Amino acid sequence: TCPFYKKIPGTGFTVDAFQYGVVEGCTAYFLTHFHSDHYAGLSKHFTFPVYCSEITGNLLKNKLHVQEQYIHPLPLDTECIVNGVKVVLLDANHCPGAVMILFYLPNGTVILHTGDFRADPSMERSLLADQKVHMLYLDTTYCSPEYTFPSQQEVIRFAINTAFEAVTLNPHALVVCGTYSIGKEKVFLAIADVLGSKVGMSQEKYKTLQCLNIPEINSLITTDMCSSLVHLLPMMQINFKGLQSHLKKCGGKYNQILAFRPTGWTHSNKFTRIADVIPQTKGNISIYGIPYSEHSSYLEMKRFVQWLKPQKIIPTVNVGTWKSRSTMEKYFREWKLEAGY
Ligand code: NI
Repeated sequence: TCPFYKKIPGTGFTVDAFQYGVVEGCTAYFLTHFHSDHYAGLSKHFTFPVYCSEITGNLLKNKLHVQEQYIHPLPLDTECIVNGVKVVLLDANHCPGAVMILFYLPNGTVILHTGDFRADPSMERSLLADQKVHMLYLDTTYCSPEYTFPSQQEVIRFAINTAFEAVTLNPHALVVCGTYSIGKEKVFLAIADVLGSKVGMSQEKYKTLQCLNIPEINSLITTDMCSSLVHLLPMMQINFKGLQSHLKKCGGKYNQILAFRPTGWTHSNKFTRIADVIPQTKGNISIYGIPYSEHSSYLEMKRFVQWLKPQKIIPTVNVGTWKSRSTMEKYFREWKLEAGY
């Protein structure tokens, strides 16, 4: 049974609700992005209309095999009518293809569903500038003040400098980057660009990247592992055992691995600056955990919400405990009293 925070009142619409079977009254199923917790349930046998971005629709067709007749891609930043209701898709600053959805209800209420997002001041000059929002369905993944992390640009500066230094000292070092979903592609693309290399990967990962409309992608990636000195591997293999095993396979081409694990937040964020990050090392293998987030920090979230001034907030993450729900409600009330809405 579909929970309330996935239903859009006054419509036949749901958001990210494919794991509940046929939802009573649903005439259109929106999908915000191609992450498994949100697409859970979609397959080639699905026969209801799915509304999404172009990039998400490429992934549904090629990776999940959803038939073409049920995929409805919409352009961004464009007023569209769906089943008699005006909607707009906005860039969510999350992974490739990720959107927020603005719903203009027949009764005059305006609803914003963020999907998953990383709030940015540039969102204050989108189509959100133009009118009032009554209800906000909010990605509250990091809604607590302990959740701090640097800008994505600082994190990429750290990774590029770390990789370029290591490989210039040792031309026989290999760089490896972990992945388990779409998102965070700038980590491996920026490192391969500074090293003058394509990124090597499995056929399955190549296929996924080929769905993402990245400019000049054919110049940037390859399935020929041997020609490349930046390899992608599944996140589970990013440990001393998995990496040892990988170095064996390269036929004595390399004598050192430097590996990156992009995580979300970890408690080593509470004491250490990005500049001061050190790896875990065993012999000729070193592993860096780097805090590259595609979700809002607490401060970015608070700024967005204080600017938007919604009348009501419905959290979409951390909703399963009374303690989480109570904590989040307290911060919403602080924010509202501080800003005066
Ligand atoms: Ni996500």
